[PDB]
Formats: sequence, structure tokens, C-alpha cells
Amino acid sequence: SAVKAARYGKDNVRVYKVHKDEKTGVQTVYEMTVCVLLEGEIETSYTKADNSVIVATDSIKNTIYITAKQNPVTPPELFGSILGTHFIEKYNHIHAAHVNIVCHRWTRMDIDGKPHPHSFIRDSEEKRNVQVDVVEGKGIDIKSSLSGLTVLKSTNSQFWGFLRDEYTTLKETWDRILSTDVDATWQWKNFSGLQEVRSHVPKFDATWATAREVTLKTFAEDNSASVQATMYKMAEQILARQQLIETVEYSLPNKHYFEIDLSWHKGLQNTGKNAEVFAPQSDPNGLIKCTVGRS
Amino acid sequence: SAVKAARYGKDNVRVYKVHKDEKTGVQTVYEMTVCVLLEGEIETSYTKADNSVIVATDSIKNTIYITAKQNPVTPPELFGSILGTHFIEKYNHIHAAHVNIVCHRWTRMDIDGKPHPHSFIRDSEEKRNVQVDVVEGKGIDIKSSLSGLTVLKSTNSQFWGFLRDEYTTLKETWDRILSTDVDATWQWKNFSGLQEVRSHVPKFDATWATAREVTLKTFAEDNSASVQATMYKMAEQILARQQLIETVEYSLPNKHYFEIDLSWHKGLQNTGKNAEVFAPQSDPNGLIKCTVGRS
Amino acid sequence: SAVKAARYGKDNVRVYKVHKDEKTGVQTVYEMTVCVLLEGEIETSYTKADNSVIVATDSIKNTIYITAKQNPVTPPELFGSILGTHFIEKYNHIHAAHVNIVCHRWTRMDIDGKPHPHSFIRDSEEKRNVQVDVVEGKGIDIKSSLSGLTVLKSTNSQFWGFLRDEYTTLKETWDRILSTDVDATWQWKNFSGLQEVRSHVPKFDATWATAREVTLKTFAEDNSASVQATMYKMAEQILARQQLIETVEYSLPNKHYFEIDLSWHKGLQNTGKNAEVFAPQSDPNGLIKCTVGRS
Amino acid sequence: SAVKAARYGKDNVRVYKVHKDEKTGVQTVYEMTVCVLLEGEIETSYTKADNSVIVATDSIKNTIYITAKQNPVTPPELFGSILGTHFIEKYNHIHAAHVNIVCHRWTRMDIDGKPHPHSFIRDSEEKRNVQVDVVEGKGIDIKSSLSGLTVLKSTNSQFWGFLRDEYTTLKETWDRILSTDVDATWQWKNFSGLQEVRSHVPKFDATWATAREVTLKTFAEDNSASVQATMYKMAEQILARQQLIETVEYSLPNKHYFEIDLSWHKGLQNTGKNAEVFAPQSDPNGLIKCTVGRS
Ligand SMILES: O=c1[nH]c(=O)c2nn[nH]c2[nH]1
Ligand SMILES: O=c1[nH]c(=O)c2nn[nH]c2[nH]1
Ligand SMILES: O=c1[nH]c(=O)c2nn[nH]c2[nH]1
Ligand SMILES: O=c1[nH]c(=O)c2nn[nH]c2[nH]1
Ligand code: NA
Ligand code: NA
Ligand code: NA
Ligand code: NA
Ligand SMILES: [Xe]
Ligand SMILES: [Xe]
Ligand SMILES: [Xe]
Ligand SMILES: [Xe]
Ligand SMILES: [Xe]
Ligand SMILES: [Xe]
Ligand SMILES: [Xe]
Ligand SMILES: [Xe]
Repeated sequence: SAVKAARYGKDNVRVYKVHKDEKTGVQTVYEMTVCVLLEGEIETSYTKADNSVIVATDSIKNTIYITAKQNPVTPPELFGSILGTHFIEKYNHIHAAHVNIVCHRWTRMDIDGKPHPHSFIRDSEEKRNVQVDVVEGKGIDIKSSLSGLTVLKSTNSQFWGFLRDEYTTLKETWDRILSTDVDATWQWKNFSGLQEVRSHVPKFDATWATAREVTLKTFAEDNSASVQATMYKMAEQILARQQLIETVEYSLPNKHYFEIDLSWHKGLQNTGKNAEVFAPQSDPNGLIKCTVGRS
Repeated sequence: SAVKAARYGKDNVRVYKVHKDEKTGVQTVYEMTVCVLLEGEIETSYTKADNSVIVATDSIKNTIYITAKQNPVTPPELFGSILGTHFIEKYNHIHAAHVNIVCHRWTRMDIDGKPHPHSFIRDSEEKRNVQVDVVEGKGIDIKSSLSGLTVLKSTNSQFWGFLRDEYTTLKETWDRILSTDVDATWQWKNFSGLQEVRSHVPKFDATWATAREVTLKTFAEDNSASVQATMYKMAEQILARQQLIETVEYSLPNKHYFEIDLSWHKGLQNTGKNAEVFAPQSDPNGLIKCTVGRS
Repeated sequence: SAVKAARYGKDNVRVYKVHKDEKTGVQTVYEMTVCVLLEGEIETSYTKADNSVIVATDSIKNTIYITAKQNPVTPPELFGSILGTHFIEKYNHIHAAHVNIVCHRWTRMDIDGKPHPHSFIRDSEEKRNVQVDVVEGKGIDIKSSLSGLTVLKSTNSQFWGFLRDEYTTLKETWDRILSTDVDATWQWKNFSGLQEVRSHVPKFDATWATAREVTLKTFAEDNSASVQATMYKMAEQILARQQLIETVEYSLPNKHYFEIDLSWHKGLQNTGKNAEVFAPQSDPNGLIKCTVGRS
Repeated sequence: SAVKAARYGKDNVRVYKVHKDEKTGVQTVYEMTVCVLLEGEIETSYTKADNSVIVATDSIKNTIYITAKQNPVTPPELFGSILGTHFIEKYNHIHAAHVNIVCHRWTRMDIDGKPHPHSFIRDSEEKRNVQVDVVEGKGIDIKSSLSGLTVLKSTNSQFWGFLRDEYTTLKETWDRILSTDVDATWQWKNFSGLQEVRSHVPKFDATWATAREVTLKTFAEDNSASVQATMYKMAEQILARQQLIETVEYSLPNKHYFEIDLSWHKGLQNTGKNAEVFAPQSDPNGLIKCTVGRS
């Protein structure tokens, strides 16, 4: 037998950082969960019980805190790139670092119509994420994403004209509820190293904001022919607005809301045009994915 | 042996309702999870296998949908009271109904600074809840709550002057992070029946909004001496603003963020006045409760 | 305003203890999650910012570890009673301690038909729990429970003869699936203090084992007329076997498995006597409760 | 823009099947959660709103139940292969099916030392899983796994001789707790189609049992030099016992249990050789992965 692939490190490292402006008194907080996995010339730790090649996962944890102390933690694309580069430069035998960051929302509170200097609210479990792969001699690959963005529209969704055969019971519809949890990922062109990542810093927050805005607007405004057709429109627009993105991937559950026939009870009308009360279905759910790239 | 207490019913009934304004085209959605448990002269179903006394839990589920079709579902205090009253009036042998409702957020989307007519976002897992107990000949008892409101302040929290003995290692502090998930419940004076609940309908949404506003403002503005002292201030204000409330209860975790001493690494300073990077602790957590009533 | 009730302490304190037999080499592990909440003359911490009355929750955490070091942690009824008694005896102004313990399963592994001396498996998320309330001058009240015991029987469950009215669609049945997650609690007669709890130590593990055995056997063997009738049989037997128990409470979800009509597809028969494939329903669920005491 | 990749289908389809032996009266239950995603000539549904190419996800759900009715559901490798093959053969334009199955435990109850004919218990949240990829003209690729197997050993784990630099605080140890949740996957050689899968049916359950047995025995018996070294031993043995497996992958968290220094309290000794009470850490955790193949 032989080791075909190996990676190891520390998962679920929770980190909080505060920035304090002495001038204005304003404080800003960042909270993330970080995972770092390393690869390199480490097979002997598996095959020969040779621990001399192991950077302890406890040390990886320490390094995350030290790096957060000495560097900006925003945008997460930059922080992940700094963190990953550290490992491949510091350790001769480590040749790849894989950094995943989940950013948690701490939104400044408005109190009496004024932004509060040091108080924050978690407005939704929506996350902003990054995956950064730093590979010695091959640069830095960054995938940015948003996830956990949950939306619903109560009309202006249709689904008709699908394949009908002996397995089909679904009725065509011209008016239904559409609800989903959005997972959207944009993949950046490969960067040569940290200097190039630094040169593009302003694009990271801007592109996240664009991706979010395009998602919300298209969802709200499209008279949707299917999840497939609407998601494609989203992806097309993001690629049009940021030339440094190579691909956009969406993964979308179709969270079903079923009509409830109440006609058995006193002829009560609650279907089609008369539908008012629905039963949200926890499972099963449709799952629709697509990756859109350039011609 | 004897049956000392019994209740039974249907839990986790998900319900969605849409309201459509024909004039304006504007649609509004409500989504809830409902539980209804009944009590009454039902002991023989347990002791003698006498099912004749059982209103099937499946029928309770049907009744929830039918009631939602025929009545407003907002405010939840009113809907719960209608639903509970139904069971005690319809069935001679049922003498109490216990209705719990969790309301899920569907907030109208703003697209290009305009409220969208039929598109919604789940902004946070914060819930608005009601517990309604309808007891034949004893009226309607309603407890209203908000839960899952997660907040953090990065300064203006202190904790010093506590008891110190041979079990104590905690250092006094004049500047710490304070973060919690707020669970706040206000208990209404007993109502004689549905007519009285109806007469107070406007107070329900208003008092929820007040409770939320008081919680957020007090948290942000109090230079907190402890969770105990700040929570008491919240409760006092709510009781002052709504005379029909008898008690206010808060239950608050103290979600700890620990300093990280980095001085072992190149004398790096990250404690006290120099603290920038902290480690959020998933567990254990403080838990502080209090019920405040009138003198 | 006035403080009507208050309690505070530390939740989610994870504790592991190992016992090592020097003679045999055999090791035994215990893992629990502990919550301790205190009550007493502490209102001034809420109303006057007087922290002098507060035993810090951090100190409560320390006390849990110290108590675990110096005392047996099994049975949990005894450990909870020791822990609770400590607080009311040590602090003059603390008059009640409320201790909740969840015990996690670590079952010794059998390797080649032999019990292994120091290796363990988590066989199911079933828990054994205790709630101990120690109240100065009123003794020790203990509620013991098992929870998270998930079972299913594929036949020998019936449900017919229930109330049928204009809200009813449920068909009577003489053969259905019955599945539940068992939550069962037995409440001990009040104990005068720690000496009395100590005198009954052997009864605690024995009664837990009896409660578990009675639950499983009755579930498997009863040709069940309803969840109500079967649960009552369980409770009756437990009360018959342990005279020091005052009440037994069961809380049981009815986790539904629905038939799937496939006759639309090539006349395929999958209902009634021909039912083979079913759809487990995540929600809603029936919820049936009962408390059984002595005549 | 262009569609670079697309797949869609139904997730979280819960399925239960019962087998009834008329001769013996013995009943056996199977419960699974199934996901099916399709690929093929479907880009026009995304780009042109052409639904004619879409097999509705609702129809995929129906097909899962119909297939379960007409075929054995065990071993899951066979059921997944039947299900996947169905889609690529039935629909000309569908060229790949991806089937994921999670099997839930329903273990027959022993009552008074006898196996009960129709009563079952969920003994642990451990799962047996399959991923089956059926690709037109390229055969059937099957990955089998077990997951959620949670174990702990209280001694006979060491970790010393790792890299020490200015980022390292971890002390070397010759005696520690080791606990993990095992995720192990074995990848079968590619099969030409359903006939070949059928020919190997007995190997599927046998290899699952071997993988489980090897995992448990090696964990219990290895005087572990690291998670890396012990996991490699597991993988090596599985590859030695089943020639039709090409690779074995393990992914293992290192769930830390920390010593608690209690010496501040009355010189209490609870570290090193005197360690009895430990603090389980919820996060962070080490994460160690490896894929082992043949020389
Ligand atoms: O078994 C271990 N492997 C590792 O890589 C490691 N790093 N810290 N502790 C550890 N334990
Ligand atoms: O056992 C049952 N008890 C009930 O009360 C009930 N209601 N519907 N199905 C039921 N099954
Ligand atoms: O606000 C607090 N209240 C308390 O009771 C406490 N105990 N430790 N830290 C604390 N913080
Ligand atoms: O938008 C949809 N896309 C689909 O593929 C589908 N299948 N059923 N319902 C559906 N809705
Ligand atoms: Na390197
Ligand atoms: Na009545
Ligand atoms: Na006392
Ligand atoms: Na095909
Ligand atoms: Xe951070
Ligand atoms: Xe969508
Ligand atoms: Xe609703
Ligand atoms: Xe607070
Ligand atoms: Xe313990
Ligand atoms: Xe039951
Ligand atoms: Xe199944
Ligand atoms: Xe391991």
C-alpha cells in the first residue's frame, strides 16, 4: 500500500477581532470560523510513525491567532491568502495550504436612527465564505461565496412544459410559491502570489456586494420559468460585471410549499386562484445546480 | 395507579398564509409553526383503551389549517386565542387547550430603495412566539415572547466586586465583551374570553415592538455592571410602558469571549488594553434569569 | 417593580472522569453535561448593581470540576445531590441549588468477544438524566429520566374507534407502524438530605434499568390500541416495581409513516395488506403525554 | 456565457421498506434517505427556458418509491446501481445519474434474550452510505462508507516528537485520551454495468462488516503514535482483505479532552499521572485525512 493523498490541520477555529478608532471612538468587530489543512512531504508520519514532519495542529491554531493579531482580517480573501502563504513559506516540506473561512454577521445597531459606536446584532445566519488554496509554485486559487441567504416569493413563478411520462404526477402551474436558500460561489482567476492578491483588494468586497445585489434583484424581478432559468440569469450578470471572475456556481434547493385541499370540509375553497393557506414541506426538496463560465 | 395529568395533540404543524390586496397588488406572507395540546375528560383512553374520547391528532392538524383559512393569523395572540377557544367550545369533554405558536420572519425585500410587492427575505432566526392557555371557565392566559435575538457589544460592560473565596479564579474587569441571545417573555393579565382579547388587539404588535426596542436600546446604552443589572433595567421599562402586562421574564446566556495571551510569542501584547484578538467560547456559558413583576 | 423570581448559574459544563483500577488494569469513563442554577438572597445584584452577593458563574464552573475530583460521579442522582448540597451549605445567602445532569453513553467495546479494558463506543444518543433540586430546609427532590430512546415496530399497532366529526379525515386502522422517541421521567419521594440519598444509592441504577426494560418490553409486546394505552401500561409497571417513586411521566411523539398509493402507476399495489414502501414524515407529529401516580 | 456543468434532482427523499416472511412471521425493516441528481443534454432548460428536457424532480421522487417497491433495497450498492441505471436507460438525453444513499440503523430488539419478530431500536446515529455514479458508456463507480462511528480510548495514545518552533506551545505526551468520529470510505473498482454489480452482491455487506471490524480492533489495540499512524494501519488492512477495493479514505477529527489544573485549590493534584477529571473541548478540533491505494 501507498499514501495517495494526505492533508491534515485544524478545523472550527473561532476567531474574533476588534478594531478601535481612537479618533472617533467607533469600534468594528469581525468574527470568523477558520479551517487550515496542510499538504506536503508528510507521508512518513502515516507510514513510519515519523512525527518530525508534523507541524502540530495545536501550532496551526496558534498561528491563526498570531496572524490575525498582525494583519487585517478583512477582506477574508486577503486574510486567507496571507495565512496560506505563511505555511508554505515557513516550512520547507509543506507545499500546499488550504484555508476555509466562514464570516459571521455582526451588523452595527441603529439606535434612534443613529449608528451605535460599539453595539452589534446578528441579522441572519447568512455567511460570506472563502476557500483559498495556496500551492507552492502554482499561485493562489480563491473561491468566494455567499450562503444561507433564504428568500421567498409568493407569486411570479411558473413551472410548465416539462417531460410527462408514466412516472409523472406533477401538474403544470402558472402561479406558484418559490423559495430557496442561496449558495453562490465565484471563482477568481489564478493569482501569482500575495502581491497580486493585494493589488486587487478593493474588488473583493465590491464583487461580494454585486453578487448579493444581482441575486436579490433577479430573484425578485424575474417572472421565473424554472429555478434553472432564473439561476442562469443571475450567473450571467455576475460574469458580466467582474472580468476577473472565471466561473459562477449556484446550488439551490427548491423548498416546496404545497396547496391544501379543504373542499372535503363544507366545500371550502383553498386551491388554485383561491389558495391562501399552504403547507411548507421540510423534505424532500429539489436541488438544482449549475456552473456558468465564459464562451 | 391513577392518571394525575394528561395532555395530547399535534406538534410541529407548519403553516403559511398569504394575503393578496387586489387594489394595490401587494402580497403579505405569514409563516408559523403551531402546537396544540388538549386536556379534559380523556383518562379512559389511557386506562381502558377507550378511543371514543379522542379527537384524533390528525383532526387537530386539519382544524389548524381550517382555522387559518377562516380567520386572521395576525397578531398571533389573537389567532392562538381563536384556535384554543374553538376546541373547548366544540367538544364538551375538552376543558383546556394549550396553543404554542412560533412566528418566522419573512421581511419584505427593498429593491432599488422600493418595497417589493411579493418578495421576502428571512432576516435572522429571531422569532416572535405566543403561548395561549384557554381553560374552560377560567378565561385566556397569554404569554408573548421574542427569542433568538443575538447581540454583542465590544466595550461598556464591566464585572467586578463579586464574592471571592477559595473557589474563585475569575479576575475583576472594567472592560469586557458582552454577548447574549435574548429570550424575553411578557405575561398579560388574564382575559375573560375572546371578546376581551379582540378589544385589545392593537396592543399586541405595539407591545412586541416596545419590548424589542427597549431591549436593544438598553443593551446598547447601559454601562453594564452585570447581566443581572442590565436585564433588570430592561424589564422595569417594559412594565412601565404597558399596564396590561403583569410580569416580564428574561433568560440570558452569557456567551464568553476569552482574551488570548500571545506574550509567549515574541512578547506580543494581546491582553487588557492591548486585547484585539479573542477566542469565542462555545461552552460553558453563564445563564441568568429573572422575573420582574409589580410592587 | 420588584424581583418576583431569580436564578443564575453555569450551563453546558462538559465533564469527563476516568476511574483506573490498578489491580486489573481496567479503566471506566463517565462523561456528562452539567448545569447548576442558584437561588437565594441575590435580588440586589439585579436592582442595585450589588455584585457582593454573586458567586461568579465562573466559580460555579470551578466547583463542578473540584466536586467531580473529590466524589464519585455515579450514580448521577448522588453526584447531583452532593453538588447541590455544597452550594446551600457553603453560602449562607444561597437557599436553593438546581442541578441538571445529562449522562452520555460510553459503552465498553467487545473485541473478539472480550471486553476491552480501555476502549469505548458511543452506542446511540440515548441519555440518562437527572434533575436535583436542593432547597434549604425542604430536603432534596430528584427527578430521574431517560430520553432519546428511539424505537419502531412494523405491526401490532392499531388505531380505531376515535371521535369522527366534520373535521376528521383519518381512516381507522387495524395495522400500522408505530415509532417514537421515548422521554420517561420518574420522580422520587422527597429525601431529607444527603444521608438519606446515600442510603438509597443502589436503587438508582436498578430503577433506571427497570424503567428501560419495562419500556422496551411493553412496547415490543403490547398489541397497541393507541400510544395513550401503551404508555399507561409502561407507567403502571414502573410504579409497581419501585415503591420510592411517586409519579412516572411519559412524553412521546407519534412519528408518522404514511402509506404511498402507487396505483396510478401500472396498477401497482402498495396500500393496506400490500403496503411495503412508506414515506416517513418529518413533521407534523403527534405528541402524547401523561403523568401516572398512586391511587 | 456558457453552461460549463449542470446537475439537478431530488434530495432528502426518506424511504422505508418492510419485508414480511409469511413462513416465520419475522419482519425486517430498512430506512434510507436518498438523493438523485441527473446530468445530460439539459443546458437549454437553463439558457432558453426550455422545460421539455426536464424530468421533473417530483417524477424523480416517484421513481425512487416505484423502484424501491419493485427491487431489493439491500445491499445499498445494488439498489443505488439499479436506480441510477434506470435513469440513463429510460431517458435518451440523460447521460449520468448520481445516487447518494444514507442507511439508518433499525436493529432488531432482543426481549428476554430472544430476537423480536417486529420491533426495532435505533442503536446510534452511525450510518452506512453509498455514492453511486452511473455514467453512460463508462460503467458504474461506487464509493461505500461508514460515518458517525464515535469512539474513545482513555489511554494507549501518545503524541511526541513533532516539529517544535516559535509557534509551538503543545507539550509532548506519552499518555492521552484519543477520541474521534470515524468517516471511512472504500472505492470499488469500476463495474461495467448492472450485471457485474449483481455478480459481486455478497461482497458488499461482507466488506462493510470487515471495514467496521478492522476500524474498531485497530483503534482499540494500537498503541497509537498519532492519529496519522493509526489510521494508516486501518486502511492497509482493509486493502489487504478485499482485492476489488482500489482506495480507502479516512477522515478523522481529533476531539480534544484537556487536563484541568486544580493545584490553585488546596494543592489538588489533577495533572499527568494524577489526571482524573478532564474538560472535553467542543472546538477547535484536529482534522486528519488520508487516502491509501495500492503500490
Ligand atoms: O495525533 C495527532 N496528530 C496531529 O497531527 C496532532 N497535532 N496536534 N496534536 C496531534 N495529535
Ligand atoms: O395513537 C394515537 N393516538 C392518538 O391520539 C392519535 N391521533 N391520531 N393518530 C393517533 N394515534
Ligand atoms: O454578568 C455577569 N454575571 C455573573 O453572574 C457572572 N459570573 N461570572 N461572570 C459573570 N458576568
Ligand atoms: O423549478 C423547477 N425546476 C425543476 O426541475 C422542477 N422539477 N419539479 N418542480 C420543479 N421546479
Ligand atoms: Na514550503
Ligand atoms: Na368543552
Ligand atoms: Na445557604
Ligand atoms: Na440515456
Ligand atoms: Xe476575525
Ligand atoms: Xe431561483
Ligand atoms: Xe400562518
Ligand atoms: Xe444583558
Ligand atoms: Xe463526569
Ligand atoms: Xe408507545
Ligand atoms: Xe428503503
Ligand atoms: Xe485513530
